[PDB]
Amino acid sequence: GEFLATTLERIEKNFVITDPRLPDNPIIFASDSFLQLTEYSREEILGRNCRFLQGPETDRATVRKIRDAIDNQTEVTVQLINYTKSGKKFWNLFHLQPMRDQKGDVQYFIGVQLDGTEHVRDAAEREGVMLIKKTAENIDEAAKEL
Ligand SMILES: Cc1cc2nc3c(=O)[nH]c(=O)nc-3n(C[C@H](O)[C@H](O)[C@H](O)COP(=O)(O)O)c2cc1C
Ligand SMILES: [Ca+2]
Ligand SMILES: [Ca+2]
Ligand SMILES: [Cl-]
Ligand SMILES: [Cl-]
Repeated sequence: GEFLATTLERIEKNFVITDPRLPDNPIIFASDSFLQLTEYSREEILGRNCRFLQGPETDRATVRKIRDAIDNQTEVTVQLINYTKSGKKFWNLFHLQPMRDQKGDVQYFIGVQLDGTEHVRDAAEREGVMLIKKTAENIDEAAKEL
C-alpha cells in the first residue's frame, strides 16, 4: 500500500513518533505492529493526532494527564481504553516521552503502546512498564538521527 514501512517502522515493537512542529502534533512514523493492533493502514494514520484511537469509554481524566505531559515536555505512563478503526476495544498501557536533539530541544515525541485485555496492576503493570520504557529508550536511539 502507500507509505511502505521504513526500516524504523519495521522495528518489532508497537510505537509511533510525532512531530510537534506540524499541525496538531501528528504521527509521522507508525510501526507495523501499531498498524496491526489498530487496523488503520499507514496512509490512514500519518498526519493525524493519535487521539483518533479514543472513544466513548476512554477516561477523559487520563487523556488530560497525557495532554499535560506533552505541554510540560515530560514523560508519562498511563492506562486508557482505545479503539480500532472497526470500533474494537483494547486497554493501552501507554508511555510517552520527548526525544531531545543535541541542544536539548524537543524534536519528536515517542509513544509506546502495550495493548492488553484489562487494566493491569502489580506484577503485570510492572512488567509492562519495564517493556514499554525499555522500548522507548530503544526508539530514542533509533530516532535520534532521523
Ligand atoms: C507520541 C504520542 C503517542 C500517542 N499515542 C496515543 C495512543 O496510542 N492513544 C491515545 O489515545 N492517545 C495517544 N496520544 C495522545 C493524543 O495524541 C493526545 O496527546 C491526547 O489525546 C491529549 O491531547 P488532546 O486533549 O488535545 O486530545 C499520543 C500522543 C503522542 C505525543
Ligand atoms: Ca500485547
Ligand atoms: Ca489486547
Ligand atoms: Cl493511568
Ligand atoms: Cl492484572
